[PDB]
Amino acid sequence: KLVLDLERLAHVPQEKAGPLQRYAATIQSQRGDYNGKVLSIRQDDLRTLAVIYDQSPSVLTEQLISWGVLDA
Amino acid sequence: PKLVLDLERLAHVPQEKAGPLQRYAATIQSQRGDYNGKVLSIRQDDLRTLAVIYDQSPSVLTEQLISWGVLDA
Ligand SMILES: Nc1nc2c(ncn2[C@@H]2O[C@@H]3COP(=O)(O)O[C@H]4[C@@H](O)[C@H](n5cnc6c(=O)[nH]c(N)nc65)O[C@@H]4COP(=O)(O)O[C@H]3[C@H]2O)c(=O)[nH]1
Ligand SMILES: Nc1nc2c(ncn2[C@@H]2O[C@@H]3COP(=O)(O)O[C@H]4[C@@H](O)[C@H](n5cnc6c(=O)[nH]c(N)nc65)O[C@@H]4COP(=O)(O)O[C@H]3[C@H]2O)c(=O)[nH]1
Ligand SMILES: Nc1nc2c(ncn2[C@@H]2O[C@@H]3COP(=O)(O)O[C@H]4[C@@H](O)[C@H](n5cnc6c(=O)[nH]c(N)nc65)O[C@@H]4COP(=O)(O)O[C@H]3[C@H]2O)c(=O)[nH]1
Ligand SMILES: Nc1nc2c(ncn2[C@@H]2O[C@@H]3COP(=O)(O)O[C@H]4[C@@H](O)[C@H](n5cnc6c(=O)[nH]c(N)nc65)O[C@@H]4COP(=O)(O)O[C@H]3[C@H]2O)c(=O)[nH]1
Repeated sequence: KLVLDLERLAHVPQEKAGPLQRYAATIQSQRGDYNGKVLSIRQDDLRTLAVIYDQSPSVLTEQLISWGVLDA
Repeated sequence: PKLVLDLERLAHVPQEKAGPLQRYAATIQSQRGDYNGKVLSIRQDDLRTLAVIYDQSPSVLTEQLISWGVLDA
C-alpha cells in the first residue's frame, strides 16, 4: 500500500520532493480530494514516479520511507 | 460518463439484469474495504470488465444503467 503523509511531504524541499509534490497535486485536483492528511496512490503510480525520479521503484520507496513520507 | 453508481437504485433492478453488477460492486467494496454509503464510483476502464461479464457492448451497458437510474447522465 502506497500511503503518503501529505503534511510531511509538503515540507520536503523541492530539490528532493518537487516531482512527487507536483504528481500528488495532479491526483488531488483530478479527484477533488483535499482531505489534507493522507494520499494513497495506485501501485502503478510507483512505476510512473520511478521513471520521473530516474530511480528503481524499490529505491524510490526506500527514499520516501526514509523521509517519513511513505509508511513502511 | 463517469461511472458513479447508486447501489440503492441498482437494488430496485430485477435480478437477472442487476446480478452481475451487484456481484462486481461487492468485489470492489471488499477489495477497498469501502462500506460507507450507497454510492460506488468505479474506473472508466471497468466498463470493459462489465461489458465482458454481461457479454454486452459497453455503450449498451452504459445506456441501460442510466435507464435503470443507477448511473448519472
Ligand atoms: N477507493 C477507490 N476508488 C477508486 C479506485 N479507482 C477508481 N476509483 C473511483 O472511481 C473513480 C473513477 O476512476 P477513474 O476512471 O480511474 O478516474 C480517475 C483517474 O483517472 C484519476 N485518479 C484518481 N486517483 C488516482 C490515482 O491514485 N492514480 C492514478 N493513476 N489516477 C488517479 O482521476 C480520476 C477521478 O478520480 P476520482 O474522482 O477519485 O474518481 C474515482 C474514484 O471514485 C480505487 O483504487 N480505490
Ligand atoms: N480522502 C482520502 N482519504 C484516505 C486516502 N487514503 C487513505 N485514506 C483514509 O484511510 C482510510 C482508507 O483509505 P483507503 O485505503 O482509500 O480505503 C478507502 C477507500 O477505498 C474507500 N473510500 C472512502 N471514501 C471514498 C470516496 O469518497 N470515494 C471513493 N472513490 N472511495 C472512498 O473506502 C475505504 C475506507 O475508507 P475510510 O476507512 O472510511 O477512511 C480512509 C481514509 O480516512 C486518500 O487518498 N484520500
Ligand atoms: N479495477 C478497479 N480496481 C479497484 C477499484 N477500487 C479498488 N480497486 C483495487 O483495490 C485496491 C485497493 O483499493 P483501495 O483500498 O481503495 O486503495 C486505493 C486507493 O486508496 C487509492 N486510489 C487508487 N486509485 C484511485 C482513484 O481513482 N480515486 C481515488 N479516490 N482513490 C484511488 O489508491 C489505493 C491503491 O490503488 P491500487 O494500487 O490500484 O489498489 C486498488 C485496486 O487494485 C476500482 O474501482 N476498479
Ligand atoms: N483513496 C480514497 N479517496 C478518497 C477517500 N475519501 C475521499 N476520497 C476522494 O476525495 C474525493 C471527494 O470525496 P467527498 O466529496 O468527500 O465525497 C465523495 C463521496 O461522498 C461520494 N462518493 C462517490 N463515489 C464513492 C465511492 O465509490 N465510495 C465512497 N465511499 N464514496 C463515494 O461522492 C463524493 C465524491 O466521490 P469521489 O469522486 O470518489 O471523490 C472523492 C475521492 O477522490 C478515501 O477514503 N480514499
